[PDB]
Amino acid sequence: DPFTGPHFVEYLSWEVTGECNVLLKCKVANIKKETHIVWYKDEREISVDEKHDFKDGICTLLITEFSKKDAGIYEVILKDDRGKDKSRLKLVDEAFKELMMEVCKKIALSATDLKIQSTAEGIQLYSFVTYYVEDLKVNWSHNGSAIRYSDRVKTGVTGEQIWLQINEPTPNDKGKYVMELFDGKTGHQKTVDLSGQAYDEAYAEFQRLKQAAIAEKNRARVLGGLPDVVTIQEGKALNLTCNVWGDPPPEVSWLKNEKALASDDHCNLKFEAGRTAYFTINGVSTADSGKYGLVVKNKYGSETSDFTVSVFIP
Amino acid sequence: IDPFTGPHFVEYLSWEVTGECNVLLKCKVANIKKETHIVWYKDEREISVDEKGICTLLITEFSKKDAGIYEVILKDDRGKDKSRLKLVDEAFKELMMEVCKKIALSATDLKIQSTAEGIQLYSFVTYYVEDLKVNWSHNGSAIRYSDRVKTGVTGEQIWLQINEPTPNDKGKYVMELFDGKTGHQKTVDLSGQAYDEAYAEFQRLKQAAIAEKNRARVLGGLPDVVTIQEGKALNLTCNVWGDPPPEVSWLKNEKALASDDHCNLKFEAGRTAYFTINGVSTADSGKYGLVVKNKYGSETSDFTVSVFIP
Amino acid sequence: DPFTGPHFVEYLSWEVTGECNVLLKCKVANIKKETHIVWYKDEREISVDEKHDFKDGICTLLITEFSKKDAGIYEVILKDDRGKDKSRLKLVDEAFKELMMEVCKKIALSATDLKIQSTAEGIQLYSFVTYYVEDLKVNWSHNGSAIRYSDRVKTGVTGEQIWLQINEPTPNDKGKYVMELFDGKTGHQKTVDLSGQAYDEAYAEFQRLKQAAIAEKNRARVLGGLPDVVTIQEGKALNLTCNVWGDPPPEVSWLKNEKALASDDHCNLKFEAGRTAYFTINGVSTADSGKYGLVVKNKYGSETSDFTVSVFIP
Amino acid sequence: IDPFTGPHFVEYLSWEVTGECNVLLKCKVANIKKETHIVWYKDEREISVDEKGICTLLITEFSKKDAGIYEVILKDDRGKDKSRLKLVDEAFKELMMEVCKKIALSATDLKIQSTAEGIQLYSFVTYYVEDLKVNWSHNGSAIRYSDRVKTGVTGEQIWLQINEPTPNDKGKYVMELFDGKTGHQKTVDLSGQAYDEAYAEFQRLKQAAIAEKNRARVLGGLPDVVTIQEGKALNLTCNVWGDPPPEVSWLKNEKALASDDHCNLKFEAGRTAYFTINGVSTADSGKYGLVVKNKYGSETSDFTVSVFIP
Repeated sequence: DPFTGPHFVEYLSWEVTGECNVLLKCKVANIKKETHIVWYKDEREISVDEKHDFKDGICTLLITEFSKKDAGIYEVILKDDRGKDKSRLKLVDEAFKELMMEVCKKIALSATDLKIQSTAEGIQLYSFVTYYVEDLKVNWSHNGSAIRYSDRVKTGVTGEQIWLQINEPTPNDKGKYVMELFDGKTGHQKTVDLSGQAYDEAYAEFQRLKQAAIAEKNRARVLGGLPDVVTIQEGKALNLTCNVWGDPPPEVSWLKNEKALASDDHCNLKFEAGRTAYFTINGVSTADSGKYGLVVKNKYGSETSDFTVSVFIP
Repeated sequence: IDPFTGPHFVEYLSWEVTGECNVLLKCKVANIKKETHIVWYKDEREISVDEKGICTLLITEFSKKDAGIYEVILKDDRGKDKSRLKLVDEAFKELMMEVCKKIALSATDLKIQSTAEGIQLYSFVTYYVEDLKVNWSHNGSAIRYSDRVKTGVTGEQIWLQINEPTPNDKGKYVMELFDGKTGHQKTVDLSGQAYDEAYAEFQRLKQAAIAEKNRARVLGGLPDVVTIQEGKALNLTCNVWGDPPPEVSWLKNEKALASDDHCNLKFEAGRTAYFTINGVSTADSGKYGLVVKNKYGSETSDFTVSVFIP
Repeated sequence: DPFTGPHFVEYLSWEVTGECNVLLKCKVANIKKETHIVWYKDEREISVDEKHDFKDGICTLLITEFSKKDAGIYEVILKDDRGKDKSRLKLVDEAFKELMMEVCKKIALSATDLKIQSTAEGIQLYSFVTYYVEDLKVNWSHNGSAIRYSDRVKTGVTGEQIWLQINEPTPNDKGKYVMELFDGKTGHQKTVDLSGQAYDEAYAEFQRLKQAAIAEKNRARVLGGLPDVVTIQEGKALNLTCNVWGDPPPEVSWLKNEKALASDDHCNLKFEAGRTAYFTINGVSTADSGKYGLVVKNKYGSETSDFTVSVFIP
Repeated sequence: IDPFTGPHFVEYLSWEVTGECNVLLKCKVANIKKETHIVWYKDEREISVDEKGICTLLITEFSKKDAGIYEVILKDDRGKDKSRLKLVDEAFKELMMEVCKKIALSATDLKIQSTAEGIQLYSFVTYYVEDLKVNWSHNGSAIRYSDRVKTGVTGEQIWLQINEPTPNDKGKYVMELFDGKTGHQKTVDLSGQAYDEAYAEFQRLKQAAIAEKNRARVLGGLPDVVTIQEGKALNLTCNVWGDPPPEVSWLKNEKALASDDHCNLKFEAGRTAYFTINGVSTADSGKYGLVVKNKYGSETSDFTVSVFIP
């Protein structure tokens, strides 16, 4: 401590870390309480937090989600009534390029071996990265050739997932699959073989999923509009309405007290477009009380809707 | 008695008109034995009383059908005797006008009555009208019967229907009952204070009937309480009616509630209200109310949505 | 037809028939319409129906449920203004006795072979008669000896059923069983052998019935007092009460929304004497809505009671 | 400024009483530099304002605790200077009575107020009472404070509570505020038309409070609608309350219904009503009603039994 004014001991630098963040660093010395430590991106100040505290000895600032944005010129400016010292560190063309391709190695190294997983769309080829795409151009090889990209087989990425998909796989689609993660200078590969065993077993649950999923879409279904209990004064009239759906249009059927129920002039059921069932009583008498159910069903499934008309005599 | 000399007819078949215009066939028989038969005959065909000088036959609600020849025959093993009461043509034309005499000669004083439709004159015959001549005259003049002024007679009662009465319908109406060459009649003067009240009322019942027939009523379709589990959708409806067609509004807890996109109310062609919550939350539970009204009156239909959480 | 006055052609007599009724009869001749046919028991007139009709030729009157009551002196009296004829037929001591023992033969002849049937009380020995006991004294033989009557083995009759019962049968009770129907002069027998096969199989369903019937008596049981749905304004308090029973006293358990429910200060359950469960909410809040169940159970059985507190906010 | 001559105190620590009885510690400093420190001290211990000739320290809700010795020290590298404001013993006995002077000298005119419990006199001090001498005198006489006549002071407010007032409590009350050798007081005459209204009301609130506390209320236990299937048995209950204990009755559809053996009502110890249908038929469904009432008031609890057939 003098005075002559604070000063750096180590100048600005960068390293990569853990979840592939760029951490900047520098050591500083000769630091009064009342000293100022302030960072700047492109002369525009980074207004994170307090510039009225410090001790020793290292000074960091962490860049997150790092990418082309966090490029440009960074500087840490130490000051206080005694003096000022700048340490400037510059991240642009051919400085930055060195950095990007430097993150990716670390990204690329965290790339869980290629694994096989099927979905209702096809079979799918994914590897995990810890963690994340950027300027890490990406490529795939089926048996030593590029892959012609289509609507049946696509590539893509998702958060920390790198995937190849394969809608409507078939035997022609078995073979050797490889990943080319390209940082800028180097390349990196990871592989897997979609064949026999594994495959027969993926195309297995694939089929499963699709059949079940086609099914869980057009199964008949009561959408809503009945209550669970209605309670009505004897003699009054009653209108319930209930929307259904299915594809094919469904067959509705009514049930009072667990046996079938006939439409009729006094207890009239309608059905329409295969969209709307219409329960209706032109004067609820005690004998019209009990427990009703509506039951839609088509080829992919059934489903019922259960209500209770209880009645009181005024 | 004594064999022989067959049971005699001391007096032959004569009649009379007794009580509520019942005809009585009378006769006085003698020398009867408990082994004697008493049969009655209308136009050669057996009429049975109970089980066969006090023999009688009662004719109820006398008419043109009860006409024909009557005989009451008396016979056993000792002797047979016949009497006849012949009733066709002239001898019957005098029976009708005599059963009528008794009729006309007994009907309450004309009375006035207002109906929802008009003004009514009427008399009660403690008897029957079958083919009795009707005379309704207005001010000493035959009444022009139209689609406004009808006369008639319905079960025990005669009348004159004066639909939509003006004061022009005011005056001395007559009701002549005509039985042969005889005329017993009943008059009554529609004027002044009598009418002041009659017409007075008649209007009340009219205006009032107009209303109890167009005041917007709520027809039917709503429950009194629905219970639904949180999250499902509810679909009540309810037909209304009025003339002029009513205007509807709703309320959720005594406070007027307007339609949204979530709890939707509609109302089409003025005869149906659709109430439609769309994913009933607890918030949507409550005491709802549907009020229709028009110029003639109003009405509210209430229900309560309750909800449990599953 | 004269006249000299009606008269009998055959005098009063009796025969037995079908469902062992005594029918009386007689032929009559010379009958005007207006004639009188009237029957009398002990000079006291039988006032059945019309005495002002007749033709030819037979005249009957049927005694039903026949027994010691319908004894005494019967007479048919024809009259009308011409004359009178009586035919008298007398049914007392040694006339009647002849009749009683005469019905029974016909009763006894209709006696469906002895059959084996077990109940929850024991095994039971019954034969059917078409149809009915009276002065037909009845007796039983187990292996050629009278049967000592007790509280474990009783005799009896029921409408048209003649039975021997056998509470708590055991092997000592197998053997030859025979029926002695005794009219007055003769005797009649019908038999069956409670042994091996049949028996092992009766004592079978016997055991069944008793176990199941002991059970269907002390199984726990909700007797009543809950509704199926209650609907209450938010904030209000709620008292439900529900009586149960079992022997042994039962264990009650509550369930809200299909999992267990804890008594507590705000949702307090009691139970008492093993007779009365006590559901209670000191301010029903929406979160107290849902579907509850009460479930009593002891060693012989379970049983639940299901209700729903739905709530509306004023 | 200019090295050296350390930042000087032109005027030493003096005080004043400003605003809502806040005390101000004043001083006039000179020759300060932006590199100068300004620390405040109460009894040798650091008090921190914000972040260290206009220096000030605010004392909120002044009391006996804010007592002790004060110092405000000025120092940098050029020179250090101290001032002291000593506050213990006599010098502090004059601060209390001066903060009090400002207090007493500003309170609204006595006002009168009726509570459900009695009659209230009160004044609002736009300030604070900590240890301020209270003088309530009734007719120029010290008031005998008992279990009926309390004095006191609650947050910003002074008062005199006259429970169950008679006219004997009528007269010229005094409220002397005593700050040292000074006395500012407030009088007010409880008599005549002022009292006529005050007491007037006080009773209303009393009688009325008696009632809203014993009128038979229905406590809780009944549903608003029960639904049960035909034939099962129903067991509602409901605790009530009142003083004198209420009498209960029931109704089934606006018509008073009496207990039977089938649909049984009981009511024991006057705090619980048991309603108990025993095999609910359709006939037993309906709109039931439980009415309790006593001399102070009444209440009804409604519910509806509805039934379906299974």
